[PDB]
Amino acid sequence: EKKFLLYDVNFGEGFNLRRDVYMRVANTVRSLRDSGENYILVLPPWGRLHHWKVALSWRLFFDLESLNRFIPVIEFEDFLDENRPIDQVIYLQHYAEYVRKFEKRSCLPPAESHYKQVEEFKWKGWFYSYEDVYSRNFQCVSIQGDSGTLKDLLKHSNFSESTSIMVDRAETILHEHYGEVDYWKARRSMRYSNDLVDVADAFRKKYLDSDDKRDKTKLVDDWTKEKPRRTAIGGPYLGIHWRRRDFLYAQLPTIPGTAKILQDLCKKLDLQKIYLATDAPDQEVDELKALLNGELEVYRFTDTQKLNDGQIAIIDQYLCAHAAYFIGSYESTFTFRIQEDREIIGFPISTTFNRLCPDTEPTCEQPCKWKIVYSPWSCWSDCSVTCGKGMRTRQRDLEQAEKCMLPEC
Amino acid sequence: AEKKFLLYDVNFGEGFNLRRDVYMRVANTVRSLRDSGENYILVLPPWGRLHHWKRMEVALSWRLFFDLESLNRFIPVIEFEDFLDENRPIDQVIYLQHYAEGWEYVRKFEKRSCLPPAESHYKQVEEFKWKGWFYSYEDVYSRNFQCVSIQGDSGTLKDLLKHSNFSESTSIMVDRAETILHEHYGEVDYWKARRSMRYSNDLVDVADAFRKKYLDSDDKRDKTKLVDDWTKEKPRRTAIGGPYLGIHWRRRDFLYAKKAQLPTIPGTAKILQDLCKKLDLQKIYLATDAPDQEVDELKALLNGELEVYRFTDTQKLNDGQIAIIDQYLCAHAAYFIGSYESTFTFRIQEDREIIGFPISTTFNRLCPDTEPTCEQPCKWKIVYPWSCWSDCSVTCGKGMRTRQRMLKDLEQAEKCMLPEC
Ligand SMILES: *[C@@H]1O[C@H](CO)[C@@H](O)[C@H](O)[C@H]1NC(C)=O
Ligand SMILES: *[C@@H]1O[C@H](CO)[C@@H](O)[C@H](O)[C@H]1NC(C)=O
Repeated sequence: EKKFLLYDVNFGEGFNLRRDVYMRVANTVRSLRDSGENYILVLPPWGRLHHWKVALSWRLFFDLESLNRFIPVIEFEDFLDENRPIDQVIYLQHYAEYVRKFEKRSCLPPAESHYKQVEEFKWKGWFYSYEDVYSRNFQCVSIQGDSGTLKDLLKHSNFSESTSIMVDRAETILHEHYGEVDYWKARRSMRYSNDLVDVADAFRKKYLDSDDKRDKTKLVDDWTKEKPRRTAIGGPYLGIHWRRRDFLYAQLPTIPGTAKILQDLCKKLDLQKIYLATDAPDQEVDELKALLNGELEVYRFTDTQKLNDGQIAIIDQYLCAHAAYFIGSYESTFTFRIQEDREIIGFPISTTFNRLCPDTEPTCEQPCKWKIVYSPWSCWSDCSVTCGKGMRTRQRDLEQAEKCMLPEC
Repeated sequence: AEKKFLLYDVNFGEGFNLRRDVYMRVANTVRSLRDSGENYILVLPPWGRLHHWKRMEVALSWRLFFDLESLNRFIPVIEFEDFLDENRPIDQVIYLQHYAEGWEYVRKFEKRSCLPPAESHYKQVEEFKWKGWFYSYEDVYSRNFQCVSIQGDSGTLKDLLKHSNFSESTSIMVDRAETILHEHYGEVDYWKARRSMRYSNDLVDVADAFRKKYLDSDDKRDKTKLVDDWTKEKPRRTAIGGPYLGIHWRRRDFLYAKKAQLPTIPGTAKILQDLCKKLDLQKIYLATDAPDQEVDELKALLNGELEVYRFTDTQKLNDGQIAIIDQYLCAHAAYFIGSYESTFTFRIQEDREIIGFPISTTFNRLCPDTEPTCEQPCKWKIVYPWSCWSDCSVTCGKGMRTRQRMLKDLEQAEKCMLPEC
């Protein structure tokens, strides 16, 4: 009666969107188990951070014991040690576009490039790069819905003989109860690897004169014992996430524009240290440094010898999340994860939900304050996706949805 | 007339046989460049995975698939790995894209802001250091990167490459090469480029042993002897082929069309049986990736006097080599019938043109069960009123077809929109 949910996401998606998808799928498993079904979530191995650069365990990035407190999880390679083929692949796809529904349908592009039947009950696919993994069955399902809709799909009678089901294009589903208790439980469960935390904490204490005791950012080991608070101070530094490439292809500051913002914030807050999270090339960083007043110092984690890119991103995000004040980039999922981290640490909202303005719009739109939780319309949710076709939703009809169209993956 | 190197790449998610077509576009660019006095040599991009549903492995040499000496007779070529051994940097990447305006149709190009998804594919790390896929090689970088909107052909790309902005670059890589169309589609230089793409002799030997053992077929009795040097090929339509029917049987419709363009399994059985009776053939060479149960079903439906053959000695050959063997075996049939709009089929048709088969035996497409008088492919004959529309420039995403006419509007173009890649 053990059942396994596997999943994957559109190949062109980034690390931080995938982290969001985890929570969608975790909540599906939570619902499944609350309805009496003994489902285990199989964690999909991580791949390349940059598309211009395989099979990495979650334990490199996240603390599995924390994830396990919300739902039972295992690594893909632990799933493989049960020597059971995958019974079913369901490839989610969109309806051409407020109505929750699903149906098995003919495969839209590009599903038939991704899976190939070689025998009656043998379908090949990428399967995270693992040779010798196959599925007994494959189909496409059009779906418009959330974790609850996916629960319903998974309990369909067509799969009642399947103990292992893989849901591809999992980013197709939305959150149920966006910004509410179960959303935040799923997010709170995603504690970073202790090894990453130790690395980041050594950097905080050495370079940023920052530690949990003086910063008032002590967190209990067990995230389920977290209590609400707004008393975090953080370290004596300004955290900035500085995105230079515009993945929406107007919305980002120039290099001088950024220097001005940083200088104003540093004066207003009496800060002399800046922790800069960026992949900007060295000459643009040097330009930015040269434009800053001489008493401000910029820091970056760059002792990255063994660390892969996802680990560095998490370190960057953890360092930003422990700043006294954070300012991030427009519509960036990297930024959104930092905002969530600061919510969990228990920082005042004013220090958290801040976005860099472009040079022409000094009072630009600032991000919605999705606050941790333990009518007029709500804010629109963040997009379900960072490239291609997705949706936002609004709640208070008591629920609404709209397309968000992003550039091609 | 210092040595210059042209590298290129193609949209990920384009397939092997479309890439073979793009080669010819870029080979003709090099041929034009060299005809205009520019000492360019073409660097052959390593091959990736044949299937998008397979584990990417090490980047593969062209010599596994093609005879490099034959390619070299049209233009000078080198393997990427050999280009690397010269410790020559990559000076410039030009990432081709469409005009953001879109569009009558004019040949033109212009440096422009990068359309999606160029920013994901190349990343500046230092002033003169751009990272990118570079065929999966880690230490390879470019000194410069830009996007160029372009509408045109091999000639337009030649012009772009001779622009003064690049005159200090010895090594230029052109990405999204499938963005350019053929110049003079279906004419002499098109066919020279195609004729140059002789298959690896090791693949030819394997295929010929199969022909002789199973298909009662060899070049002497088939009248399909080709001269070793393709530049000495003369026009002839004297090929008769082996005593077998060649069929390329696609099951997945990569156009995801609303109405079926492929026959069913019973539909295919009927077609094969009818053709075998009409042509008095008892042997069928089947080229397909269909799963084994669909093939067994097809076999079971065929009259007991028909024998179906497939190359299945596969376990020291990669998938591209097998596909080439399949194509070569189909190309030596007395009669060939292929699948709608399939680039695999189109390459076979071109093979048969080179071997010198009557056009009737070549330009045949399998009809779906509901349209027994379905549209048949244009007979683009080898060359040594408006034309037909060219085949699409791509197999996924946005491309173009063109149509041409001579004298005594010379050319026109239209968008063709395919499923996403
Ligand atoms: C279940 O199978 C039936 C029979 O093919 C099909 O009509 C139906 O759509 C399938 N439903 C799902 C969700 O698989
Ligand atoms: C040549 O270089 C200049 C430098 O910005 C640019 O404006 C121009 O468009 C370039 N031309 C081409 C076709 O690369």
